[PDB]
Amino acid sequence: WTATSGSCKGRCFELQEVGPPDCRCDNLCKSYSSCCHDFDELCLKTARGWECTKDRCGEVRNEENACHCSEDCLSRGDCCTNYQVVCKGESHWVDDDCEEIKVPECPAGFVRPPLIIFSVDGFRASYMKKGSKVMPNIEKLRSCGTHAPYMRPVYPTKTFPNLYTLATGLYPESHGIVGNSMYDPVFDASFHLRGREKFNHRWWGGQPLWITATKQGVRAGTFFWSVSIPHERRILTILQWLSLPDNERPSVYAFYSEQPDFSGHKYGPFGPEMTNPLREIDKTVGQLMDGLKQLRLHRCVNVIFVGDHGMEDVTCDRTEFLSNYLTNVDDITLVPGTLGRIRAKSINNSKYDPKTIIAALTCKKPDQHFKPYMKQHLPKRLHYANNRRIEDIHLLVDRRWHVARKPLDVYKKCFFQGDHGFDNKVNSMQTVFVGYGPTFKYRTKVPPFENIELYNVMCDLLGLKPAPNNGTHGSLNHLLRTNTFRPTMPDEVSRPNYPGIMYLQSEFDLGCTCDDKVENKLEELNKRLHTKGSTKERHLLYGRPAVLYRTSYDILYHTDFESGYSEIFLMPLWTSYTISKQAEVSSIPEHLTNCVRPDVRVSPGFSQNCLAYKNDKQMSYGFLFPPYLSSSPEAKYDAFLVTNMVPMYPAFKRVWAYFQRVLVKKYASERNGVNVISGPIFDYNYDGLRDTEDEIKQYVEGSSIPVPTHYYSIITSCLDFTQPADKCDGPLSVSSFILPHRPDNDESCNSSEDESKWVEELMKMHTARVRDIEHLTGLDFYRKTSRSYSEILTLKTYLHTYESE
Ligand SMILES: *[C@@H]1O[C@H](CO)[C@@H](O[C@@H]2O[C@H](CO)[C@@H](O[C@@H]3O[C@H](CO[C@H]4O[C@H](CO)[C@@H](O)[C@H](O[C@H]5O[C@H](CO)[C@@H](O)[C@H](O)[C@@H]5O[C@H]5O[C@H](CO)[C@@H](O)[C@H](O)[C@@H]5O)[C@@H]4O)[C@@H](O)[C@H](O[C@H]4O[C@H](CO)[C@@H](O)[C@H](O)[C@@H]4O[C@H]4O[C@H](CO)[C@@H](O)[C@H](O)[C@@H]4O)[C@@H]3O)[C@H](O)[C@H]2NC(C)=O)[C@H](O)[C@H]1NC(C)=O
Ligand SMILES: NS(=O)(=O)C1CCN(C(=O)N2CC3=C(CN(C(=O)c4cc(OCC5CCOCC5)nc(C5CC5)c4)C3)C2)CC1
Ligand SMILES: [Ca+2]
Ligand SMILES: [Ca+2]
Ligand SMILES: [Cl-]
Ligand SMILES: [K+]
Ligand code: NA
Ligand SMILES: [Zn+2]
Repeated sequence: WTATSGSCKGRCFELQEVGPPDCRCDNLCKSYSSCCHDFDELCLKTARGWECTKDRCGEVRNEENACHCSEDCLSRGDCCTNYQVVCKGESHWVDDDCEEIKVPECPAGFVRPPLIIFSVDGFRASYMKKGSKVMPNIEKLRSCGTHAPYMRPVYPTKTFPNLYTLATGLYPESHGIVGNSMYDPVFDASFHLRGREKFNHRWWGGQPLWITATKQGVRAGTFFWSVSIPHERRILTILQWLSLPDNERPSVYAFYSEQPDFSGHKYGPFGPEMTNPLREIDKTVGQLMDGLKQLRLHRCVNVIFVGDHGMEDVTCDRTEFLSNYLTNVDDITLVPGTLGRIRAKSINNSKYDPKTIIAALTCKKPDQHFKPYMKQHLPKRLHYANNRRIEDIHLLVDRRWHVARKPLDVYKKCFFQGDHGFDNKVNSMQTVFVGYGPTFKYRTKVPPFENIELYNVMCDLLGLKPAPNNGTHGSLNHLLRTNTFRPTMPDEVSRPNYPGIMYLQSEFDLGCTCDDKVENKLEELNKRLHTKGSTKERHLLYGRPAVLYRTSYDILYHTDFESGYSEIFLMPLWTSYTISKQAEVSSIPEHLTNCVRPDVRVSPGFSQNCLAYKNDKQMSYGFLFPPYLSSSPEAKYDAFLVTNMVPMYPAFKRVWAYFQRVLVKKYASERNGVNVISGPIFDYNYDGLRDTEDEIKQYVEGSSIPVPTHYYSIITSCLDFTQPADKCDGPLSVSSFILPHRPDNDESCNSSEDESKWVEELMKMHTARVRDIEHLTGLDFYRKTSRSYSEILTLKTYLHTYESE
């Protein structure tokens, strides 16, 4: 109920939302059917439009007008945005040369530069170049401010997940808005685009910027605008709020445009019909900037121009139907479109089986335009699993396609030519970032970054302490002239032991053998030296990783590699080695095929054993430092130490062997050497975070050897590839992966072929940030470089994406 008989007189676009049954006058009242009777008349005036003409200059104030051109309008804060241009001989903001904003130039009583966030739905990254002739205001902000060539959204690349990620710094799995449509089985309630359930607060986790601001005494403009409030009025309302007295005036504002998404869905991302919506957004930007210029705020306010996601060409004829794969198509509920989420139609159906649904959707047609995954097997870079609202069964749909249950869903609902939601590394999904103002840099290009990082920066721009989030605070310091956040490296929690030779061969009863019984003072001191770390500078280039949790581990040195060996997990947490451009690849000699050797520095009790692998008919083993890259015959024996062995499914050893035998050398040749750090990951509860021992669900049969869910590698080299990886004087270049450790290669439809036809494609799909590995391992990398810590944080958030330009 709403008693709509109250009045909006003197309350238009009030900042504090009044509670039912009282009638509302705020920018959302329309969306709740709660505005007072007179809200349109008083608060949504339209008379005479949005622009001053010559003939209105100096007019007698008429309060019916949408905006004013009378002499008192600047003091009332309600001139039309072009008033000064038309009536006072001023130039439009866009026509002014750009001049560096070295310090905030604010009117008296402004405590801090305000922040205005201007968000554009569906604004694909390539619009900045392809539309540049029709967006002069936006192009000025872009070239005069700080810009990225694109900004990576979160998955799924849908509207509400991305806008709420922008607001919170959180992955959708953590904030809870995991799609535009959701079912929460605990609530037993459904969230949709249409309707009232979406306003209930329980969907929305984390702490969005407007709450963070409010808790720390920074006032926030209401961020949300009912769809029928036209853009011109939104801008006028922001500018009016900016003329409030100091104690009432917000410090942070938001404007949201439904365009160009709205037209993009209808016409495709580059339809001829898209030029006008881009023009109209630019004109809105021009209004805001002219309006700030009038208020003398144009060299005071920080403006962010940001998109939620891009737009791809998609038509109804490019739809895959589940009825063409599943027999039981009426026993499921599909969340459809540019991703798929599947669950049982009825919780009372005990004949529901995810495994048979997955098998029926796996590599069934030669051109199949989607791939099924149990959510835990999705690429970890998507961070799309740890929420009860994300269904176990997921379909990653190819760009340009849709998935639907049955053909009738597509015509009893062609219409549309554009859509989004695909994998967040897809080029068409990338979106935009521009920062302009005193706090941002002047005429600065920055590398692409993820939208999860922006919450921290928005907090920095307002002097707020961010709530805990998925950004890496400091990784975007290079966007800012001032207000940088100066983080320190986390403290190492566990120090390593440095064991020497402590055990005789015969103390081990591991069931292993090796043909290594073959015998020199010249080289005897040399091998001693190598076991004490004489080559450690070559193989550990960026310092040892810091262990950020309480555990027992040993540093083990070798000629060709160094490791941090966990006495709790019975395997290395990390293994570090450098392969130069000139390194040679060799075979595993015939006599050493099954060689595994006790490590006389590590007790039998803290060692794996070969017997467990012999008896576990499913599980085999591999090595972290590859025997193929041994520097000499003698050094190769180090690679068969029991302390370098890790459990691997035979199916996964095909992937791993190819990586180690072929790809490491290829990367070293291409990048002028590489440093590799590899290791295991345990994430059985798929939360993105290092498992403790008591979370491990699988061991090598009959043993306490835990089975990794994933294996990682971090591959680092010199950005200036004229310098070799191991003598690099400047910035670094990195690529990394987190490969799922799976007992089959069902994910790779061409896995019956030679590894050269499918392994690298798998690896590319599972590309990762160093930061993703940090979360999953509790390790902290790049502790000892010559580079600034903020640059290193930037490096750690880098994602090598493998898309063309
Ligand atoms: C990305 O960044 C985010 C933010 O930093 C990271 O997420 C955090 O990670 C922490 C570790 O996983 C997690 O900490 C736990 O919080 C428990 C209480 O949390 C509530 O309070 C906070 C503060 O306001 C709030 O933010 C939480 O909000 C969640 O839940 C509501 C719904 O209830 C959602 O609306 C909201 O979106 C959010 O959901 C997300 O997180 C929850 C987990 O909280 C997931 O289940 C959801 O799927 C979704 O992803 C909460 O309202 C706290 O009680 C925990 O303590 C347990 O663990 C400690 C270990 O120190 C143990 O010693 C204790 O005994 C205790 O265990 C007891 O409870 C167990 C669970 O029932 C039980 O089994 C035991 O036997 C014990 O009885 C713990 O500290 C933190 O909440 C989230 N924060 C957010 C916002 O998600 C995220 O990790 C980052 N991602 C990556 C990849 O880095
Ligand atoms: N879903 S779809 O098919 O693509 C299509 C459906 C039709 N769609 C459509 O008509 N609309 C969608 C829509 C509106 C109005 N909205 C908001 O006002 C809003 C702005 C906003 O800002 C956050 C800022 C944070 C800082 O960083 C900047 C952002 N957060 C939200 C929610 C996340 C809380 C909403 C969202 C209308 C447009 C989208
Ligand atoms: Ca959107
Ligand atoms: Ca975990
Ligand atoms: Cl969705
Ligand atoms: K075995
Ligand atoms: Na296969
Ligand atoms: Zn859309």
